[PDB]
Amino acid sequence: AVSKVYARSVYDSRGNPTVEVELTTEKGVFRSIVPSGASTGVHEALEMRDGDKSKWMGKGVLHAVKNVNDVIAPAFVKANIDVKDQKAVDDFLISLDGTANKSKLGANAILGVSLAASRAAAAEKNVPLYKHLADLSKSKTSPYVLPVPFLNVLNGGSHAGGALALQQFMIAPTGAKTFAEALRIGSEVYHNLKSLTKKRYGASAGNVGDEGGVAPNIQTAEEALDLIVDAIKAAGHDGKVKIGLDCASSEFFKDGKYDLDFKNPNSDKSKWLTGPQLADLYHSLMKRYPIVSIEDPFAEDDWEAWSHFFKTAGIQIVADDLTVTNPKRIATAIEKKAADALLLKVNQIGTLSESIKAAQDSFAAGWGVMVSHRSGETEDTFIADLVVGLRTGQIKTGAPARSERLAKLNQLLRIEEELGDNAVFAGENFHHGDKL
Amino acid sequence: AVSKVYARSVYDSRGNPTVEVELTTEKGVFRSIVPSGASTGVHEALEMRDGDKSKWMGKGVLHAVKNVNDVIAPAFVKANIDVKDQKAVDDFLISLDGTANKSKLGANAILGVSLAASRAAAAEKNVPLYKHLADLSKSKTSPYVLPVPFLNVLNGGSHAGGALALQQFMIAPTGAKTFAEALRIGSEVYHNLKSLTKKRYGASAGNVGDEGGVAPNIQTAEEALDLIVDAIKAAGHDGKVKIGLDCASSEFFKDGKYDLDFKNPNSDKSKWLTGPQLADLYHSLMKRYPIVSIEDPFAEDDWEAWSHFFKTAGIQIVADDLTVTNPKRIATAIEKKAADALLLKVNQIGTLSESIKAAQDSFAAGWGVMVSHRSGETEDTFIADLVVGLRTGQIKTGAPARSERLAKLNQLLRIEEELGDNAVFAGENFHHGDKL
Ligand SMILES: O=C(O)[C@@H](CO)OP(=O)(O)O
Ligand SMILES: O=C(O)[C@@H](CO)OP(=O)(O)O
Ligand SMILES: [Mg+2]
Ligand SMILES: [Mg+2]
Ligand SMILES: [Mg+2]
Ligand SMILES: [Mg+2]
Repeated sequence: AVSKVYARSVYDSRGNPTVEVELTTEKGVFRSIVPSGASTGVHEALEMRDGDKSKWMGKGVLHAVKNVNDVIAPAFVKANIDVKDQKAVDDFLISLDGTANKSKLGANAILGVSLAASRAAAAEKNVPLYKHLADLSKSKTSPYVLPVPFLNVLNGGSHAGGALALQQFMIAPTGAKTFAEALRIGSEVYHNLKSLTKKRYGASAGNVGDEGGVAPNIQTAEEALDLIVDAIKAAGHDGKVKIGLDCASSEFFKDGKYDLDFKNPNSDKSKWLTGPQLADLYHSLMKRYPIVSIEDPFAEDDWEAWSHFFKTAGIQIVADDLTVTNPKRIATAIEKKAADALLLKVNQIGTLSESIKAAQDSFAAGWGVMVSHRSGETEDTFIADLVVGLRTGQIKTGAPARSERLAKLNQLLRIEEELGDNAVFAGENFHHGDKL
Repeated sequence: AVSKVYARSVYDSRGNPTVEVELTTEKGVFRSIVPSGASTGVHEALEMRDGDKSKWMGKGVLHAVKNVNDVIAPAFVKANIDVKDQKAVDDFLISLDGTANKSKLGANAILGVSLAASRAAAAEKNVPLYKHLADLSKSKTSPYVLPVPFLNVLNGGSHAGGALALQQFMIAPTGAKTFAEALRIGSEVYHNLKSLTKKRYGASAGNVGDEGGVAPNIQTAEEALDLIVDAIKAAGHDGKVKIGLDCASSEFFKDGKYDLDFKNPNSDKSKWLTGPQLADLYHSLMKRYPIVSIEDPFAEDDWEAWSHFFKTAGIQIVADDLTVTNPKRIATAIEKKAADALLLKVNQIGTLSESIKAAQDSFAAGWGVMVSHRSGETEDTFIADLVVGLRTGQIKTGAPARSERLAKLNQLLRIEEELGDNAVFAGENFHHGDKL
């Protein structure tokens, strides 16, 4: 029985406050922390910030925390809910808020309780979190499937001072035999990339972005990709490492056009591209580099652009801001055949149950699911257990630098170790890891 | 009773492997992770690395993990040691190794078992870790003392481009009334710093160093310090935030002299400063800026330079590489009146008992003790409980960015909250927090 529900302010990996929730039962105290994105999609569930410019640059979460302590906590405890029944837990939370976007209590108030409940439930059942998550999602556990880690080793877009528009350049060791090996390989490619970057761009370029990747002043995608390929070869893993991209195109989408030089105040408007034109650029890159995944190639509401490109894409097209882990928007993407992979961000929707449903609907539509961190992470490792529980075969949780990233990767190592021969590595079958 | 001792490889904040130990007792599984420094003091206990350049850039810890699983584990379990008796635990580990620098098993094999044992002991006693650590160190617990955080918000030296020789530039909110306020204030100065750095040096500089601070191409100490002061003022905390430095002078010490431009191959040997001259430079910075602490102003064995400077230092002088958390070296520093504060790094010596002894000897000599993280950290939060348990009043665990840093800071928030009026914030008394 849930005897107590408490919330407090803690700091995320960017030094901004976020919500941490603790749920107490006869099994002990279970803690979950809420992550936070930077450029959140317009359709994401509301992250409640205080807006007090005199405190935390106006990013305090005192209101969200109060909503947990003064509203959710009392009601939840008196309700005597069964933490094992995650749907009941979340229906209770969703009803308490009573808004379509969780704007009343705040998604960052609700999620912490939703996640903590699942941890308390795993303990009551006497099974590791990932196993409980497999039960909640009715996922096959014979055997379990470890995910291919997509490591964001190089930053561009608003995450770099160059002209490079594309935001994330990830590496994916799909050729690895195990997750442990994939992680080692990723670390080696990352370190080789870092040394090469420092040598060609200077020590400063060695500094890392929010997610741990380097962010040198790069001008074109070709330059970035060539650097990554050089790192893969220098590390001695050519043939075992593929590339993933997150264009975050919504950030350079203006007047229904795409400005690949948006970081330039005097960008030549006559060089802005239409949906089909930008798509052609992606095809050129896809033909020259081992790119096996492209996220948010087009704006979050430019459905036509997505559908057009998908017709001849040929590789995994991941939807992030387009779907915001929302089943309703996912249904639209499936009907319009806009993509074939969901970037799963639990805090974009607000509850574990809704996130699981988003994943199930995706898998049912033949889509893949890449569980994802947020640019603003914490020491919380829930998504490590979640990606395993969901048997997706693919996760995006940072470069192999900064512990808000390594914490998840390390947790995956422990899960792998614990499962032994009862688990397999998605490898090249990452797209349909759930079907392995 | 300890039934199992196990070690595995996990990744630190830099993406390099490190040792993670788990001790199993009737109370559960207790996990501790070993941190790792970059330019480790020549006198530090030996960190055992595999040296296989084809694996993890030669930084593998397979040998260390094996020493734990194949050597320490069997003998430790058979010994049936009482985890509450930290001395017995460490005397056993030290004896099993048999070397003065822990080079047989590796300090990174021993420390994990040493720390995990303390966690298991606290659980057995059914008390918070910091409480058990207070008991082991015979520290006062009425009331407890929360530390002033020394946040390394800007990097220099080998940790950045430009000619800036000094390595760490930290802010310390001694003017705060609580630790929670200190952290908020610290986070605000940091964000103001990040924004200012990007505006003056560009996005690139905005990226972070290993410990979370910005690392722009700065040429002089005055340049860096002015930037920090501007951030403090822009944040509205002028007068409440002080500055701490870590010169890491050993990195630019050359046969008796110090080269403030060691990053330049054609450095003018005619401008290299002597101990006394370097001292005048510090005095200049001290009078101009609100600096209240200076770490490693001189080389790890340049004793006379320390003694000379200390005669008129007037502020806290911290020994790091000079003392390497080693009671024997601390005794020398005391006799030479070389400094008045110990930077405590548990992995510099290898065991909790020796670290506690180092702190005690320091306090007995009227020295302050600044518990410290390593540049290579993990999701481990042992030092948060340690600094509280030792009642030191000061900790250095990173800038308010990157979760291997926030993990500790967040843990301190939790401890402060839990203690309530049973704890006080060191504030301006950071130097002698143990005397509150
Ligand atoms: O765009 C994304 O996929 C995420 C993480 O890579 O970033 P944010 O959390 O800022 O939405
Ligand atoms: O010099 C220091 O005090 C530490 C942390 O600031 O760095 P390292 O862990 O590399 O010794
Ligand atoms: Mg976004
Ligand atoms: Mg995205
Ligand atoms: Mg050092
Ligand atoms: Mg130092």
